[PDB]
Amino acid sequence: AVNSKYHHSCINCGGLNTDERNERGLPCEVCLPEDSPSDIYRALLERKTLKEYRFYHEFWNEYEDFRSFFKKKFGKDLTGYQRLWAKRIVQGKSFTMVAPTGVGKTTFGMMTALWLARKGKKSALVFPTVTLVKQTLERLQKLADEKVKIFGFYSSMKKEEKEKFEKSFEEDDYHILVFSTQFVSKNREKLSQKRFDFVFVDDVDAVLKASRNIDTLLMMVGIPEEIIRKAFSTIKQGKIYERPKNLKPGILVVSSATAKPRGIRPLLFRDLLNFTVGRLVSVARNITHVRISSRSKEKLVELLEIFRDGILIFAQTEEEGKELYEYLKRFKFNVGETWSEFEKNFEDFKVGKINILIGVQAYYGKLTRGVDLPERIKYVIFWGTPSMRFSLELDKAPRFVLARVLKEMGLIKAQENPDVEELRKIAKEHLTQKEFVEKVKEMFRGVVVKDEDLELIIPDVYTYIQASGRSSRILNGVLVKGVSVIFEEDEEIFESLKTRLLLIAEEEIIEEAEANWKELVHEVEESRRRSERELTDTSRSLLIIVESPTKAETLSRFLGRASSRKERNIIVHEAVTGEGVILFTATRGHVYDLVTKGGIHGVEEENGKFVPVYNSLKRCRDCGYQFTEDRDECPVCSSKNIDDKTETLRALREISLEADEILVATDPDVEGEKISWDVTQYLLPSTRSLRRIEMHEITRYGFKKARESVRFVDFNLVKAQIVRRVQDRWIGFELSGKLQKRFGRSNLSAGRVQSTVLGWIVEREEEYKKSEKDFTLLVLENGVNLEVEGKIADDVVTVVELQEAEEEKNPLPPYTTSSALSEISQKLRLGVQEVMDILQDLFEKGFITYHRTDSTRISLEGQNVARTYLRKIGKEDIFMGRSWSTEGAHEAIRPVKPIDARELEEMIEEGLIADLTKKHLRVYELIFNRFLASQSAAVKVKKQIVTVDVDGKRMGIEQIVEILRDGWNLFVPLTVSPRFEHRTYKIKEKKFYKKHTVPLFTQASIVEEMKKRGIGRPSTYAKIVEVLFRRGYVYEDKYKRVRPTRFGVMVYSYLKERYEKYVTEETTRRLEEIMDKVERGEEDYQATLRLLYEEIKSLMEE
Ligand SMILES: [Zn+2]
Ligand SMILES: [Zn+2]
Ligand SMILES: [Zn+2]
Repeated sequence: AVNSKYHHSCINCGGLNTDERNERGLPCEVCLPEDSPSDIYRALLERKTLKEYRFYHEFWNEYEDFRSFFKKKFGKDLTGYQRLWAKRIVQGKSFTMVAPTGVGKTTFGMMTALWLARKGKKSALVFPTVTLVKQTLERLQKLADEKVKIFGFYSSMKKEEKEKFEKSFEEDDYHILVFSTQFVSKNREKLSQKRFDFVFVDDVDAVLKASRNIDTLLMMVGIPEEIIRKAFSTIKQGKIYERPKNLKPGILVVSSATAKPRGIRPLLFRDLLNFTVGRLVSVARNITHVRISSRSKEKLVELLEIFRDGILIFAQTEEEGKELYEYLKRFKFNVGETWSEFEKNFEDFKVGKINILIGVQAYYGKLTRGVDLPERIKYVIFWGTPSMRFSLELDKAPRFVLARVLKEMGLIKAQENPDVEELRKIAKEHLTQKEFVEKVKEMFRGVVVKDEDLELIIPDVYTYIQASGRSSRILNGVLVKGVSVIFEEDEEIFESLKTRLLLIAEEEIIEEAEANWKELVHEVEESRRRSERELTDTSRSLLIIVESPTKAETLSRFLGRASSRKERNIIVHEAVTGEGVILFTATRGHVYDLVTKGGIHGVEEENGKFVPVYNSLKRCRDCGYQFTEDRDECPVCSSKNIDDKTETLRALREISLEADEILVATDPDVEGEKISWDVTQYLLPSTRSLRRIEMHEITRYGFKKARESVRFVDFNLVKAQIVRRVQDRWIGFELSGKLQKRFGRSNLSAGRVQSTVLGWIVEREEEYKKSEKDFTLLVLENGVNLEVEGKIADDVVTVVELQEAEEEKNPLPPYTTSSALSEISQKLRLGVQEVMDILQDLFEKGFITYHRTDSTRISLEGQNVARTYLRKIGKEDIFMGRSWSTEGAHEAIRPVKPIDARELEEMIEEGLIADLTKKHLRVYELIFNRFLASQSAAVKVKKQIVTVDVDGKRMGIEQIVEILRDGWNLFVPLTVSPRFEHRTYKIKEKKFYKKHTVPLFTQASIVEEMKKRGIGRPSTYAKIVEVLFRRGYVYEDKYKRVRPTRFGVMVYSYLKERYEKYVTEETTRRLEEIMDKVERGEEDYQATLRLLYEEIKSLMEE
């Protein structure tokens, strides 16, 4: 712990508790004075302070009973899925049953109904077919005791049972009633007027077949049609509705929606039961993609001879499908078809009568609405790459083509016009067909331009992912293996497909050389027969907490958002994986912050040591003002519409009860570690299993490598965070007051570093006017311009000495935060803050590595990315992998996937991935090129050193002329220059001036400088500059240089004259150094706090 207080963190009284206690899962000292109590419930009860902890006691107990019961009555222990479901059931919550292929939902429904009836609760079990009713009642009756009233109703019911069921359902206080969906639809009013505690729906689609059934099931727990209609109007509007707080409904549990949840009705579940009926989208895949270079039917024969059984062939059209069908029929392969005898051959393949199924992209994917058995399909063969093809003529041209062409050429800026209208608008301004197709082949990167027959081929990656996916799912708890083979000869098509497959599914496609058919086939078959065996289940449920919604979005993009429980302030998404369930949600910022109320500006002091005091953050959703103090309205605009992180915290504590294991996934810096602790400490009394993962990339790889590096919270980082926060708080408050009493305004000083930097700017203005040395620029004939000492007047430049030399130039190291901010904000007309934001969205959308790094280090994986990209662009002979550094916390800012900017633009305009402005693309382009340059070979250049005489003065100038050998200059342009000859160059024009030796600052220059002096950190740079701007201390001029204003000069003059100690560069650097030492556990937390306090105490007297 870090010895600090959190205002609502008591598990039992709901009030203030210390970090150190929550860490041990204890209630506050008020609730329980004892140091180390033996049993928490017992001790709370003894002292009569037992309040909310009861809830948890009763929870755990009432669960462990269930489990026990389940383990007794049934074979063995609960599976992870059923465990999560159980834990949700004792809370009385309603939900969808998201799970893979038949994990046993009916078993859980049965044992739930049994365990409930054991107390006295009445439940209902609904099934689509009338046979499932029979079977379920069968299985029920033999395991249920005499105390359980069991009835049934279906098609082939009797002549006195049909009425028996009705009278008993009318009066006789039943326990468990098993019936069809038909009965629900038919006897709506009868059920609607009855109240069930548990309702289990096996097939949601059958019951969602009618709109009345929604209101029926809703009225089967005790909800009037008034709330239903009100909620209906609200969902007809387009926003959310809220349930009356005075409602207690039963437990409705349903399975996953097969078809898309079409209609307006299901939204009533979102408001009355707080659960969304989702569909089962599983992205869990174990597929190996191999590519063969030639469409030779001999290769296909050999392959089929290896695979032998359960093969699925896909053809471009039906013509080549039939052709291949005939060729294989002749060669004595047991084969079937989809276009002629669909069902026959399909089910004959399902049984085993057929070894090879040949279909089309259009026939199979639209007629397989029947079954699609996964335990049979091992191999998928693609006879050509699935793709959409367009025509490249003046006519027959789509929208996006003419769009990307004209927008870049001349006609379009950013606009949308009717297609044929656009054709008729370019029908006059274009030149030729040749020039058109050339513009297409030059502009469009990432696709295939068949200029031969005038065609554009775009590989359909989605279709490939689906079709390939048909060979690998989860069966009997086992993620079985599958091989996907592609027969493609055109290198452009294959490369396109591979890039977009890496972009969406992050899956690699290998070559026939690096693939052993025997081994692969073996893995496939063996995993199959491993799934055939009797299952033992080790699936666990997992909760993952991150801080920003964007991370959660892109996480849901590769984990798959099946369903989403809305829990107070937050929206927890759930996904199915091969290792179990996986829940993830976003905090939306920080949770706790330093209080302003008491002590020394929030920091209290007891027993010689300092104790930080935090309270939950509140953000007005209207004006945007943030605060810590507990108020009902916004302290500024007096509005009640606020966001309260305490609600978020409570919600998290609620979710943490379902999950077996929890992982906090905040950014890998001090800030993130602080947040992670604020959360883990709060949750720790509730859940025993809490750990930390640091994701440097937001991709499947970043996540996997994060989980391999799981750990507990590092308290030195928390301590560091705290120390800096306290310095900014104390120094900021004191200096800001001292300025309140001098310049009127209230808030002015955010800290010490800010002031230091401002000093740099202010005094830079003074040492800029003194560097004013007179100069003169000379435009030369048959050459470039030349810069020489002022006041020249001979109009004749002579050449005296002239020599040349070859040199090998290494590239610049990869971007760090300072470097990135500087160069990117310089090359673009953007501020460092804008750049920083773009970087943040870039990392959080899983496109680059962590954007806050002070290391240039690069791993084998990064070098690997560079390597594969160079091998993709052909120039792989210029690859030179460089680690760049061994001393490194994280890597440098680099791309995560070998995809350049142009390809990204292509995928964006196409619609694969979205949400990237032009600026995002440009910044990414800079990062990418810098990284590859850093991974490219050294450029060998020839430069010359020309000594020229100008009016009695010898001046030498060195310039690059020839690039004798390429390297990294392909990504980062290396400027050449016209040669000087040993003659006499005459001056054309003399532009006299006096530009200063020591120039002014720019934002880039400032970041560079404070990096160069040891002031600030990667997370603070841009924020610092922006703050300087927002406080009016500084402005930008014509050529965008940073200049101090009146106010800034006044402020730094005052501060330097009076408080020179707390603004001096030496002091700031010494403090940065010492705190950075605290971060590494080298300097003492409490001691540096003592120091800061001791200088503050001195300041509070001036
Ligand atoms: Zn501790
Ligand atoms: Zn308490
Ligand atoms: Zn407000």
